[PDB]
Amino acid sequence: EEHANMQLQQQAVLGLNWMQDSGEYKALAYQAYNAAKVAFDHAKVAKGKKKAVVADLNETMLDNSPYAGWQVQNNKPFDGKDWTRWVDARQSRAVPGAVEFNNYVNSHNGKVFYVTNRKDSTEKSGTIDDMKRLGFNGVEESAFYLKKDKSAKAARFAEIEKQGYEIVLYVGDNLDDFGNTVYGKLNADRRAFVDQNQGKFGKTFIMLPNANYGGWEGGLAEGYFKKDTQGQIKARLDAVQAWDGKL
Amino acid sequence: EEHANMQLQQQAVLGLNWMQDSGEYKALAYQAYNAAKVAFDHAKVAKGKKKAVVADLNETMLDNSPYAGWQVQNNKPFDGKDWTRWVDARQSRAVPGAVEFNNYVNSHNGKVFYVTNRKDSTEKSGTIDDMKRLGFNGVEESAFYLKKDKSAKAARFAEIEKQGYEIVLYVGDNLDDFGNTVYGKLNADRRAFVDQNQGKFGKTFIMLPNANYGGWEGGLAEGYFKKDTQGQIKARLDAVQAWDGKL
Ligand SMILES: Nc1ncnc2c1ncn2[C@@H]1O[C@H](CO)[C@@H](OP(=O)(O)O)[C@H]1O
Ligand SMILES: Nc1ncnc2c1ncn2[C@@H]1O[C@H](CO)[C@@H](OP(=O)(O)O)[C@H]1O
Ligand SMILES: [Mg+2]
Ligand SMILES: [Mg+2]
Repeated sequence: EEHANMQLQQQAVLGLNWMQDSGEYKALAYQAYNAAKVAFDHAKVAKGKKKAVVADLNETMLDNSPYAGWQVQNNKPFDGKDWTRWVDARQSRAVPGAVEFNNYVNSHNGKVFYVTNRKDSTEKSGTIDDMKRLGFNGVEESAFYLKKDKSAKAARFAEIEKQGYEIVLYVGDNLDDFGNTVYGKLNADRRAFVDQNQGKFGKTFIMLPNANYGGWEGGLAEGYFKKDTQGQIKARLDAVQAWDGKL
Repeated sequence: EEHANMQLQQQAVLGLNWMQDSGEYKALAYQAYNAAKVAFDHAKVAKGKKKAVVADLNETMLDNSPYAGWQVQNNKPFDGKDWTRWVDARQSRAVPGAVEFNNYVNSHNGKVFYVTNRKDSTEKSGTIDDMKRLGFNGVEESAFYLKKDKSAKAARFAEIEKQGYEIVLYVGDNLDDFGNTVYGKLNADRRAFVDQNQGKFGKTFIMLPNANYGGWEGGLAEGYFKKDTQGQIKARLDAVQAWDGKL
């Protein structure tokens, strides 16, 4: 149904306005990257280890909001085939503060590795071209751990550690950018993970804001991503906590 | 039109799900307050001055998401008269990390002052009752600078400084919580203010995320808050930046 597709995407409009237009979103990005620099500078690693920073790309270092905008304007729910075309369009922007932090790490005895679920086989060329144009240093192919078979990221973090690096901090907009412990889990377990790690945020886990999509969307209901459009609309509306209007 | 009221509030649903349900939102709250503690501990003030922290309430220290949820469920655009009833309902929650940071400041040679546009005359009693119940220390009436005549906050910051305090940091979800320089201005000027203060975020300006409302909403278009419901919907949709779908 086209009506359902329209309602689903209309539900993203206000958060998209916030991410695209507000100074507040920019301030949060700068806040995150300012905190990240402090954590990096403070970090000490084991003897023999090299300092690594792990960074997610989409909505962490790369700004894909125009794809979301296209979804809104065309009543288009997410489709990986449309996403691939977006990547190939080479119109990605940079999240504020990301290039500076990236380049600072790489010039101060660290290395940023990009652990990202952009696809290695079909989305790598556009990703690298955009990042070069955007001013990121260190974007040789060896810095990238793009998605091959698995969306969960922990195995790639381990690959990095096997190369002689100690990861001093992680940057992301999705809790699954910090490990696998709540990958595919509902929001109750994900909030619990955050509580169990309260002191790490702004130190070793650096958060960027993303009100448009993510593991929290799937976390709204068991089997959310398997539901049809109407089912997803209902899951979102059912998750809403509302005042009863009484005193 | 009821159809317009419904569309306007439907546009807030996804960002509301994110704020209410996601671990990511909690992580951002903890990140902000972890950073705030570091800044407070580092702060030095002029001889003779007492250390003050200025904090906004709504969506900074107090969580009002159930009011937004009620708006969604009842197709109700914002109305200060409904808001007053919400305050009186005494169902406010605390933003994660806020009580701990508040109480830490107040027990470590500082004072948090609440500079908030909850209304002094009609909304003070519910505000204080909720904050007491939520566990905030230092919520005597003298800590509060609630709205009387003016929504712009700088004059109240000055009142605090005249009492012998030096403000060491500001906490908020709205750029207008940091001063008056972009109060009532459009988002271009507000983003410019953020850029001009890039290094302060996460240090002396502490940001909390709010994808549901704020000065950025009014900032979407000249005279936004004066427009009717259809006009506001059009302003939001017109602000959207969209990929053209081409390569
Ligand atoms: N609406 C959306 N739904 C799922 N993924 C999206 C998305 N918008 C952007 N993405 C990105 O596509 C990859 C696979 O999930 C992820 O890459 P990252 O690991 O973040 O670099 C998404 O964020
Ligand atoms: N949807 C909304 N629109 C305007 N204000 C809202 C709002 N939801 C909550 N508020 C709050 O009402 C006061 C006046 O603007 C502000 O208080 P604070 O200065 O943030 O404590 C709003 O955030
Ligand atoms: Mg991401
Ligand atoms: Mg506020």
